[PDB]
Amino acid sequence: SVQIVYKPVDLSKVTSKCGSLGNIHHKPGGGQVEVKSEKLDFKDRVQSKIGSLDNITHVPGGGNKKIETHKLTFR
Amino acid sequence: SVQIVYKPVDLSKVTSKCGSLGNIHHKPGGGQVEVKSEKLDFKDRVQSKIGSLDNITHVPGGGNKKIETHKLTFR
Amino acid sequence: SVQIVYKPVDLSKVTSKCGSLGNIHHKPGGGQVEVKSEKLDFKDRVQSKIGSLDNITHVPGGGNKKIETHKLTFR
Amino acid sequence: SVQIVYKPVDLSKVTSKCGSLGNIHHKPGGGQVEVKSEKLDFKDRVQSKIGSLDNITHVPGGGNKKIETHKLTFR
Amino acid sequence: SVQIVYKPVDLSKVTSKCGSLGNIHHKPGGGQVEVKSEKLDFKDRVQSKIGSLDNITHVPGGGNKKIETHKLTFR
Amino acid sequence: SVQIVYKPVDLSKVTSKCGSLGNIHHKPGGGQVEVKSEKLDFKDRVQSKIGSLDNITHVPGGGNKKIETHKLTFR
Repeated sequence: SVQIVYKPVDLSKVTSKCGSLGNIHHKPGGGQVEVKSEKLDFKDRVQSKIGSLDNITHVPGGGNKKIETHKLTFR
Repeated sequence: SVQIVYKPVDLSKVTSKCGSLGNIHHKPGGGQVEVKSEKLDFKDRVQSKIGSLDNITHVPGGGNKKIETHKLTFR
Repeated sequence: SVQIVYKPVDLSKVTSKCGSLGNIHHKPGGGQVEVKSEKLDFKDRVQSKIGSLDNITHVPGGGNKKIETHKLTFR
Repeated sequence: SVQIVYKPVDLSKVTSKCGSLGNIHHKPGGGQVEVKSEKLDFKDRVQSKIGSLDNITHVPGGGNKKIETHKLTFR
Repeated sequence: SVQIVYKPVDLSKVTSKCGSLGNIHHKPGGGQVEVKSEKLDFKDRVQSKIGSLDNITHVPGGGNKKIETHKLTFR
Repeated sequence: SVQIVYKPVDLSKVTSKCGSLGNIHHKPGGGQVEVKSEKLDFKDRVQSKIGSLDNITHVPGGGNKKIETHKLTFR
């Protein structure tokens, strides 16, 4: 005479809040930007960004991972 | 006479909130941007961005992954 | 005469709050920016950023991971 | 052999006479008002009132509150 | 053999007379008001009131509160 | 053999007279008011009031509070 009852329960929340969240930027103001260049020389890849006000968010991460396993065996 | 009951339960939430969320940009203002260039020389790939106000979000990540396994065996 | 009852329960919160969260940037102001360049020379990759006010967030991390295992055995 | 008699009595006035009451503004006079404006400039919310005579009442308060409880309990 | 008689009595008046009461403003007079403005500049919320005679009452308070409790208990 | 008689009595007045009461402003007179402004500059919240005669009352307080409790107990 044998009886087995297996009833594991899971409610575990897995959460990631990555980047810029809930922030308040009330009335920000970028000032005047002047850029001047003369007779410059470049012999490889040039990368440039110019701007009075910039707001950047970048998230290569934040990815959640969950692994689980339920096993039972008899004789 | 043998009895087995297997009834695992799962309600586990997996959540990712990646990037820019719930932010408030109340009345932001970009200032004047002036760019001037004369007699420049470039001998490879040029990449350029110019703008009074910029807002950028980039999320290569944030991807959730879940693995699960339910196994039973008898004799 | 044998009876087994297996009923583990889980409500565990796993949480990451990575980056900029809940901040208040009330009326910030970037000053005037003037950049001048003459007769410069470059022989490798040039990278440049210019701006009166910048706000950057970058999150390669913050990714949660959960591993779990439930095992039972009889004879 | 037990007797209880329970007969609390209440006549308590709870009263508020808030704001402006019983006042006598006998023959008041507002004088001449002149407002002159030239070349003004406004860049967020403007609120304005102009008048020779103003007579104002404002009552966020005055709110009466009562809580009471009669209880009895036996064995 | 027990007898109990419970007959508390209350006539307590709770009264608030908050603000302007019974005042007599016999023949008051506001004089001439002249306002002049030239080339003014405003960059945030502006609030303005102008007037020869003002009579203002404001009552956020005065709210009465009463809590009471009658209890009896036996064995 | 036991007898109890409970008969507390209350006639307590709780009174607040907050603000301006019974005043007589017999024939008051505001003088001439001249306001002049030129080339002013504002970068913050501006609040302004101008007037020949002002009569102001403000009452955040004056709120009465009463707590009472009648309790009896046996064995």
